[PDB]
Amino acid sequence: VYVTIQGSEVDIGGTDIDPEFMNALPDDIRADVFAQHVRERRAEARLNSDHNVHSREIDSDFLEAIPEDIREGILDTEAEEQYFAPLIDRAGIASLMKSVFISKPYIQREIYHELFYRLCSSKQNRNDLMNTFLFILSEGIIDQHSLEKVYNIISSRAMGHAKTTTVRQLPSDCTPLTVANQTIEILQSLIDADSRLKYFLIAEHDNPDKKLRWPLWHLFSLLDRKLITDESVLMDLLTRILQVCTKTLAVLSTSSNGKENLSKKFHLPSFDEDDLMKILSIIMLDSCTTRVFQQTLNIIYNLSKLQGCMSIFTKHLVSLAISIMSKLKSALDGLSREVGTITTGMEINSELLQKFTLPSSDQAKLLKILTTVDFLYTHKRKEEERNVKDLQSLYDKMNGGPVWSSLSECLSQFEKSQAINTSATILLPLIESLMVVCRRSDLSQNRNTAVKYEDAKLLDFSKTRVENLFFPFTDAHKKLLNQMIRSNPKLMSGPFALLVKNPKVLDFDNKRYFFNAKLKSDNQERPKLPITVRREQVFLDSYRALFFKTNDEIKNSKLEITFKGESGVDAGGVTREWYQVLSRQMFNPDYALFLPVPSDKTTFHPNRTSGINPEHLSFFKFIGMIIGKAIRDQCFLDCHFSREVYKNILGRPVSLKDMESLDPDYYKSLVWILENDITDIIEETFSVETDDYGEHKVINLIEGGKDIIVTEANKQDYVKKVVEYKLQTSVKEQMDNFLVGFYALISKDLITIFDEQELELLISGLPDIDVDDWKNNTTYVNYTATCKEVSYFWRAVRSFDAEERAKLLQFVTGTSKVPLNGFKELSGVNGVCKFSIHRDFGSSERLPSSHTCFNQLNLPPYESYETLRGSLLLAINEGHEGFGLA
Repeated sequence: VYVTIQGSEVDIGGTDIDPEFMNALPDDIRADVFAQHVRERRAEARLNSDHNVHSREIDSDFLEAIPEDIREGILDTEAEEQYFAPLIDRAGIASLMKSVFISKPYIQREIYHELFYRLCSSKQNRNDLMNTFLFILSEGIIDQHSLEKVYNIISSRAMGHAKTTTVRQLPSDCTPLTVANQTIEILQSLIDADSRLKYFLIAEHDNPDKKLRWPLWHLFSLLDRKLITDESVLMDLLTRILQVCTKTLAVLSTSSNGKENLSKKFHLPSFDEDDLMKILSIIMLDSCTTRVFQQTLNIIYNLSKLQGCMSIFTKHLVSLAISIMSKLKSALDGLSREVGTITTGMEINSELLQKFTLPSSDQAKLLKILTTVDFLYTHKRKEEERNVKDLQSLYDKMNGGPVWSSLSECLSQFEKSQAINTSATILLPLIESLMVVCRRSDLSQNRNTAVKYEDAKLLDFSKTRVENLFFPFTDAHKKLLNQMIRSNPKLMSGPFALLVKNPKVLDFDNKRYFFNAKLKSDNQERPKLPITVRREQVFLDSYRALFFKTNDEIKNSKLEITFKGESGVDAGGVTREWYQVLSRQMFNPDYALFLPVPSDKTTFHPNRTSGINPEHLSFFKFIGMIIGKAIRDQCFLDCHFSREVYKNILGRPVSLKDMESLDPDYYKSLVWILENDITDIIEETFSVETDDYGEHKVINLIEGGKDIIVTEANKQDYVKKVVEYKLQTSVKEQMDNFLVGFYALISKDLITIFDEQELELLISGLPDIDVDDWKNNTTYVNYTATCKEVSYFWRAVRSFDAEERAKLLQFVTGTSKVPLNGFKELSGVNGVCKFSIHRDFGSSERLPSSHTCFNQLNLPPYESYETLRGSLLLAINEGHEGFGLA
């Protein structure tokens, strides 16, 4: 029956106004908007005849009890329509308005602000203050000769004589700049502190220009004056004004939808092409700071909420960027040449480096344009309403392909130069520009290709589109992007935040550092949770000590343990030995919660019947969160788990190569089932024999596991499931608490960034290798140690860093570490083996492989050191769909 207007109660049933279009307001704009209608239609009831009864003077009940502001808004205004009347005459305003020519410091200006505010509450003065301000801003500050003209038109009116005389001179220090600064400060203060000036600005006034009709366009002419657009202080306030006068202009249109009296009554302004272009021009101004940029973005969004604006804004942005992108192509090309001929000692011509460093460069302009498009098609759209396909279209019409290719060519030169100014950061605003073109993209399953090899070094991104630019580019400039993050690691918390979506590119060391600070360093002030273990009881002496304690406090509290095994709590190797060997007892076969992996005794594994342990649930959860503490806190708990374990730790589908070192004969048969020897000759029903103390019930792996048979057609799925079961469902649920203990310690969303070998080298201290020990504790199959590809293959080994070589070792040794003595104790599946470089020509130019089941390795004879290097790097790094899967 009633509708609340700022908190009051009026029976709208007995009122003309429809609330459905008012409720949309946040109960704030409703107050003033209602008052506008109240007073206008009350005057209509006063003068215009033939009125209906719904209004009824909106009742005395809603005049005497309606908020006093509205009462005074109607009554006092009604009493003053023809006692709180205008304080000063019109000429007073002129005399007062001369203050703006009295250039003064701050503080002194405040008195003017409160006085001018108090001069409101009077349609006479308010409509006089605004006009005078617009007069000064639009017809006085252009020449300092027009300033004198308006000053004489102002001072003359202060005396009542609107006749002009006396040629009054200015203080001779007053500059259009100072008048503008003071006037805009005052205007902003009024618009912000007091309402009812917004509506005056937007609403038509009726004394085709549109200026005399709409006050707002007086401020839009300020956006084409070099006097204004060359100052970062006047632009800031001139944009803070429009960010408010535009917000309201948007809300009204949205709320109306149906009944739009305001659109039909105030005649809400209509924006043409040029008007929106003036607003957009701000982002291309040299004076556009970060603040001016945010306010301009808000103004753009608000105007976009209007009709016929979105398309205009998009078209203008596209044209702007296309205009810009021609200069960037030229500026980059000159740089690409210069950087290639800088040799040593010399530096880039400062003029060519000044077009990439100054805050008013084009790269910043391109970044601002692209950030504006992102804002437009992202700001408050819920991530599902986004027409990212349409968004990409916009980026495709910019023909920025050349710029991206020039950028790639430019970056390649830095990677291959000895320069002082190399400092690719100068192109950082350009690199981040590419990361706005792709931030909202899908970038999913385009990474999942692999197989490809050393097809880069000539890629042109001229027409690669937007969905096929991220990965090809980042992959290409991996080294440069990793060297840029190693100096400013905050790039990952900002411009390079998008790189989280291509973790394959982030090297290990940067990955580790990003991981720790984000997660670990956040938690400090850790309390004490000591535990007193024995040096032999160790595992149980710790576990049973807590055995049910809070999963949060345990990790968020320091472990100052005072263990009885020896003397000491920390500070001297006593606490780290606890961490060091605790998991050594978790593997303890007596507990039977782990298994020396069938391949290697050195390597452990949860054990197919890991739950067989009388106490397994609280013995794995221990293991899980134990790793988390060490990983979070520090040190290592050396194990070897298994590749699928890490994959399961990262919740990712597993490979078959795992079976190679998990059950050799099983793999030789499972591989035999997939290929090698399968013509339904393997036969045997589907599903996997489900051991129960020797009782094989061959559970239906899939619903109809036994129902299906292992035939040539179904061989692939059968083996996939068997390996999956033997690798995951063999331990199925028992690992779950192992995952909860860890995942509670180290959240999954900050482990997904790592991958397999990286996670291991994190968990286990990164190893170091001896090349010479990789020359004697080795085996050269069908290949001389200096035949051709083997030699510069050793060169490739040399050129790799620790993180890469450890993978190379882990690409032949299964899951890392060195068996001591210099590889001589090559602990194969039987327990003794030797590194084996099997030629295995097999399309000698294709990617290599290996079988750590035998400490084996495949070396397709390539021809080129570069191609071999690339294939080797891809393979060792690769963990999915290459070395992983099949």
